[PDB]
Amino acid sequence: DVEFDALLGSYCNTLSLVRFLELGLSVACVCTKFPELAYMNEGRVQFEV
Amino acid sequence: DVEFDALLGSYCNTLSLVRFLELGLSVACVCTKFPELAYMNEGRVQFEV
Repeated sequence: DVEFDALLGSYCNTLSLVRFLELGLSVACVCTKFPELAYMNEGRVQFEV
Repeated sequence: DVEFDALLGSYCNTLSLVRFLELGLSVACVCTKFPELAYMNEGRVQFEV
């Protein structure tokens, strides 16, 4: 008697990487970066009308 | 310890300027200018039909 078992095939994914600046939605953002933020208390913006 | 606050940006408007003679309504007038209006008692126009 000759018997055995087998693997047949094996399958991974490939994850999908998303850059945010690719999205259409990135229009709404104005993205600037502080390297140092956590030192900062309240921030401000001034508007004249 | 180090902390701070910050101004981020300052935003004005720009006042729109409107010439009246730009308007489609300017058709209705006939705009002439008296340097001295205040010396005029009743003024007149004459129509013959």
